[PDB]
Amino acid sequence: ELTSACKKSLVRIFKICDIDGDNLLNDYELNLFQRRCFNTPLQPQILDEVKAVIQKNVPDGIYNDAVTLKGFLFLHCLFIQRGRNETTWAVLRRFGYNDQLEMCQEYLRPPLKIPPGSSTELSHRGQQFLIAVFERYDRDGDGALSPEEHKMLFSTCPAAPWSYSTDIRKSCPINETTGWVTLHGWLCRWTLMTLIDVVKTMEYLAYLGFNVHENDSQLAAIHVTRERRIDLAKRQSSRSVYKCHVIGPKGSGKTGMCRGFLVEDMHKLIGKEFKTNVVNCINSVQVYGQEKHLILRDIDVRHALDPLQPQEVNCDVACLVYDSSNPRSFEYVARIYIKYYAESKIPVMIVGTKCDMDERRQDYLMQPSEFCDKYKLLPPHLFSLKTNKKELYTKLATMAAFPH
Ligand SMILES: Nc1nc2c(ncn2[C@@H]2O[C@H](COP(=O)(O)OP(=O)(O)O)[C@@H](O)[C@H]2O)c(=O)[nH]1
Ligand SMILES: N[C@@H](CCO)C(=O)O
Ligand SMILES: [Mg+2]
Ligand SMILES: [Mg+2]
Ligand code: NA
Repeated sequence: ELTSACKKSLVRIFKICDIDGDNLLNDYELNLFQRRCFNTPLQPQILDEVKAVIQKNVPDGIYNDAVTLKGFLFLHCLFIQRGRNETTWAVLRRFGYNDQLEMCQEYLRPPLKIPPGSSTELSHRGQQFLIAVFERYDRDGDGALSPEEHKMLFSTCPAAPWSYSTDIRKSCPINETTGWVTLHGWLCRWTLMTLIDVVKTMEYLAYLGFNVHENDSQLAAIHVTRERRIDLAKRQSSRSVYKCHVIGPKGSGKTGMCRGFLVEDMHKLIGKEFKTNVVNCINSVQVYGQEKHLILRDIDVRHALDPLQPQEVNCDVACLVYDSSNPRSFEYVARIYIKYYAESKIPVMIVGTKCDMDERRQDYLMQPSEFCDKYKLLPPHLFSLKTNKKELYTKLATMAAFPH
């Protein structure tokens, strides 16, 4: 008595409207999403009639003066078999369904003219939404999303935007004990996606129901930033998300360097092997007060003469890495710099890893010390995972946020 494709569309709407995450449609949200769908307040008497019909026709359809899912599914079923499908359709089309009961294309991905070089970030409304969503599906209240709670959150989506086991836990700040995604790591992962894939982050906000909750296009969730000259506008379009590429020889200890951004104690990453290749790592640092998100993409270099794609070169700040305890290491950094970054406008910081080990001579012509002196570069930064200091990451973010 109710089509299967309609049940799937009604089971999503219920979850989106379940703002308390108690599997019930309480009095408040029902009246709220009545204005969202019909731009009129829900009359107090009609709600009683609804809750009277549901309770008498459906077993446990009304729980604690609130509508359950089976009560919600029955009501719209009752609407259709009484010649009132336009009431259900108004709800269905508000949550972005067409006549084929599938998500509308213009509803999922609205047109966004994004200038070349301009970055895309989460607006305040976008962050406020994603925080609210995090709270709803964090049932245990540990301030983290378990793999169970994560799947339940993206049960209203055709699929998760990322894996849980091989992505969000291995690329974002997680809880040390439970090993689960905290609110911070949750916001970090969305920040990453928003920057590198806008049409995807908006697509998923629609499934989650940002367009219904915020009562606006998901364009209101997206903030387009751009580094400009001195402007006297009222809207501060200052960036807050910077992408940092980490280049250098293989085994120079930069893969573990990126992963150390996420953990408090980086010392455990020494003997640990990385059985899952992660492209980008993201975390938040403080740069002169303002919160700043930095992305660390590690790019290994096999052969010295092997070319680098412009997608690998172009970034906000290049972190050239050499193994300080290796004589044959620095040679790669020299080549990469002179070829791609010497005549560039991208800030670049040379980092010598494994400074806990004995700093050796370099079999190159120039040593890292005077190599920077020749090209007016800041002196090489000695990095170690045993030191456990986040000073390097904050400088990387600082170099991206400021000249030169
Ligand atoms: N002593 C020391 N060894 C390190 C450090 N970082 C990485 N390593 C070593 O580097 C090896 C892993 O290399 P990896 O980071 O995967 O190479 P990469 O992907 O080119 O950066 C491990 O066996 C560690 O012993 C460090 O800060 N200190
Ligand atoms: N569809 C609900 C309101 C929105 O959840 C009703 O009319 O009962
Ligand atoms: Mg939890
Ligand atoms: Mg590597
Ligand atoms: Na609710």
